[PDB]
Amino acid sequence: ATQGVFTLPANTRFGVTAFANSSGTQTVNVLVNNETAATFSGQSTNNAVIGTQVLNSGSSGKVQVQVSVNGRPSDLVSAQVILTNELNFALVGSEDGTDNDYNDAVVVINWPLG
Ligand SMILES: *C(=O)C[C@@H]1O[C@@H](C)[C@@H](O)[C@@H](O)[C@@H]1O
Ligand SMILES: [Ca+2]
Ligand SMILES: [Ca+2]
Repeated sequence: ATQGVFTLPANTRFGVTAFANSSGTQTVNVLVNNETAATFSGQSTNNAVIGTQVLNSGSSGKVQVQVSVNGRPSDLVSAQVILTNELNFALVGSEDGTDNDYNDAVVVINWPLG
């Protein structure tokens, strides 16, 4: 199944934040309505924040997260969780190698803001 794709309510601000846990340099792209809206790159084996950004979900609300390492697309896992019928997390893990810890780049999307 498709992973890393989330339908947010339209014209809603959301945060996106990436963490790195790999020897490979992680590149994270965030697409709103299939248009690159933010990109983060960095390397860490200690969960360093490699980027954080506030975005608007636009007319569509379609947000997609992509992860690659030196150009090679990582395998993604994702899900959305809603707490007390209000607070939204869209979560992404990624695997760039063979050990399958799926933390090589970790991306957290959250809304509402403000
Ligand atoms: C490359 O060595 C693989 C890679 O980096 C490791 C340090 C570890 O984070 C592993 O999960 C990652 O796939
Ligand atoms: Ca890994
Ligand atoms: Ca890792």
